[PDB]
Amino acid sequence: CGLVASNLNLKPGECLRVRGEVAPDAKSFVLNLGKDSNNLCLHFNPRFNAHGDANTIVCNSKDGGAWGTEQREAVFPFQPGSVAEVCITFDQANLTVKLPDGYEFKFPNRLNLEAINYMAADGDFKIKCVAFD
Amino acid sequence: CGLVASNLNLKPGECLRVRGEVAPDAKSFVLNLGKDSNNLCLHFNPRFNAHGDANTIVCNSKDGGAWGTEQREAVFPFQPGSVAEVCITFDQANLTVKLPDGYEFKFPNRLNLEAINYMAADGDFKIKCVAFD
Ligand SMILES: CCCO[C@@H]1O[C@H](CO)[C@@H](O[C@@H]2O[C@H](CO)[C@H](O)[C@H](OCc3cn(Cc4ccccc4)nn3)[C@H]2O)[C@H](O)[C@H]1NC(C)=O
Ligand SMILES: CCCO[C@@H]1O[C@H](CO)[C@@H](O[C@@H]2O[C@H](CO)[C@H](O)[C@H](OCc3cn(Cc4ccccc4)nn3)[C@H]2O)[C@H](O)[C@H]1NC(C)=O
Repeated sequence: CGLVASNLNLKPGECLRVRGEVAPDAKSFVLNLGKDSNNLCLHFNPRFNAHGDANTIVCNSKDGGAWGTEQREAVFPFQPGSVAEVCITFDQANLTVKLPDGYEFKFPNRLNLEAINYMAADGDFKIKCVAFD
Repeated sequence: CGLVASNLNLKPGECLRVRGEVAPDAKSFVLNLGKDSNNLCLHFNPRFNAHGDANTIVCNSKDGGAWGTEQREAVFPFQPGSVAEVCITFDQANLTVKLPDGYEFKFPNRLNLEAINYMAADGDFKIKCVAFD
């Protein structure tokens, strides 16, 4: 279990940047953002080799303990054994996730949060820097 | 009120770097480090004007919920309404706190922590970046 941060008070339009090292033998990692562990406006889960999935980004939400409808993206800008940065913002409609190699996508904001107050990391990603703007 | 982080997994000799904004009207700010909120190897409290102190850094420990004996430092390289970086490392004997303008001091590792897993900020300091070397 990785870095957990609370009281982030990330407001709409503000950018959260996370840089970390993807393990050489990475199978998958997770960043979770929301209010708390039961209330996630974004579960961001790059799977290198996990749950039968290869090089696929899986996203979902969690509302009051309940997983939402999973979505998958079609580009995988991560390499095992490399440094990677992820930049996330939000407004009421969407979270915007910016990734390496120029890639960016939106994930619908399915929760009702005023601010993002909680982050949690897990899996094969060693966090080196977190910045809150 | 400020950022709280857990699972930091900071080990001896590793450097924790915290940058933030000292409020324009700053009276006092706090960085706490330790095992958890009740076991602090460092309560780092620069006081511009607070609790009977002017321009003084007060340091303490907290062991099983009980405050230790305060140590007052001899230097104060902080100003209201500025950016500041604090860098912290530790070993068996001491925490070393590096401050702006080349200042540093040591505070004894009273709890004999071999790992720092918790950090929390409070007061007139807005954390903008946290980095691990
Ligand atoms: C009959 C259809 C079954 O579909 C499958 O159902 C699985 C179980 O629900 C889906 O897997 C889950 O997808 C969720 C997002 O939709 C989460 O990713 C679930 O894992 C949550 C989790 C585990 N961990 C610990 C962890 C994570 C990464 C590395 C190391 C530890 N942290 N969060 C993950 O278990 C999996 O994505 C899903 N696959 C498909 C293609 O739909
Ligand atoms: C009138 C003289 C009595 O002596 C005073 O007794 C106080 C209470 O024990 C001493 O203050 C406490 O010292 C502790 C360390 O030894 C902690 O600094 C106590 O504050 C804990 C705290 C409050 N906060 C919230 C906060 C922090 C900064 C700004 C705004 C909110 N966070 N941590 C702080 O209230 C204060 O250090 C002490 N001063 C002197 C000069 O001896």
